[PDB]
Amino acid sequence: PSPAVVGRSLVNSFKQFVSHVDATYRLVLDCVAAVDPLMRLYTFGSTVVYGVHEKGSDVDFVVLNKTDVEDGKGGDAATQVAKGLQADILAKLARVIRQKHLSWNVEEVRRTRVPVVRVKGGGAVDFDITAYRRNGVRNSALLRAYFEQNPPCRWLSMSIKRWSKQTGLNASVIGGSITSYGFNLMVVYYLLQRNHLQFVPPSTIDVSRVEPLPPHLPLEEPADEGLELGTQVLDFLHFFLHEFDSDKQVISLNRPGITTKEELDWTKSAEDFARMNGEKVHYQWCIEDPYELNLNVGRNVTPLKRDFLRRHLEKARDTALLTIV
Ligand SMILES: Nc1ncnc2c1ncn2[C@@H]1O[C@H](COP(=O)(O)OP(=O)(O)OP(=O)(O)O)[C@@H](O)[C@H]1O
Ligand SMILES: [Mg+2]
Ligand SMILES: [Mg+2]
Repeated sequence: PSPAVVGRSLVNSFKQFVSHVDATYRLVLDCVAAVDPLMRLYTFGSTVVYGVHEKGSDVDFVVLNKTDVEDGKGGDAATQVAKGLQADILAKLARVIRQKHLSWNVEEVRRTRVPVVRVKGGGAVDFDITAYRRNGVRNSALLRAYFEQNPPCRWLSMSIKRWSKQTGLNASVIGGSITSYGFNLMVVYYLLQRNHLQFVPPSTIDVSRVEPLPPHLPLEEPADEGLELGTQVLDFLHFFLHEFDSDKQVISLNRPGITTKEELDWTKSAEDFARMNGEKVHYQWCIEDPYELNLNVGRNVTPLKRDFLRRHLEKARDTALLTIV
């Protein structure tokens, strides 16, 4: 199918979408304050990246102390005491949330690299809360700043996120390998490679200068019937099938141009040595996190999952991202 054909199907799939977070922010701050009236609440993830809250997305929150915010560019400790501190505050908050909302499922999730409290309330009211960490707010502000440069590119990212959840590529599905955040990094990397975006050094993002709850950023339908959308989608798929060399290169926002696996030591010798979360890291599909030290966002992409990804990338061309029936 042509770009126009693809663009039409896609604009056609979001028509229901085009036809809010304040109060949830406040409900959560009611809980945070009950634990500690000096603790701040910051928002991040898709709500922040896009400036729009999608149906079927959660909200990401983090609790910060005043001194965490003032150290606006500090890194996050990856130590066992940092994690102990985060668990301790989150336990307390979790207990307050259950008190104040008897009907919510409040899960203290301990599977993970970062301690998290996952709350499902029923009114499709879904959110993750973490503590004492800037990196989530910084990476979302970074991505936001990129999409603020070229607002219509959010439709490419939004199209790629939905497709990834529908094909089982997205980590939110059983067998999935790459988070939504991972996909965003890929979209922006691609856009940078094609000059649809101007490079932003990750170090220039300062948490002491971000909004706890950033303003909404209007999203308008593609007015060209989606020609540019459809063109961007096919080019994105071509790029990641035929241009990006997954054997030699890293999807990275830390520098403009090419980052190699060799300069990071993201090699077969490193996999033998390299563990994370208590399991193997893979370096088959490499996505450098712009803030965390030595973190491959594609660490779960085994050779099999890398196979699955390529196949779905190939297949997405003919079906316009699963939109042609
Ligand atoms: N693979 C990963 N490695 C490290 N950090 C991650 C990873 N995936 C997500 N995160 C963190 O979680 C935050 C939110 O990520 P998430 O995958 O939920 O993306 P999202 O854009 O909020 O999309 P969704 O609509 O799926 O919620 C990110 O800012 C990032 O800090
Ligand atoms: Mg999210
Ligand atoms: Mg998530």
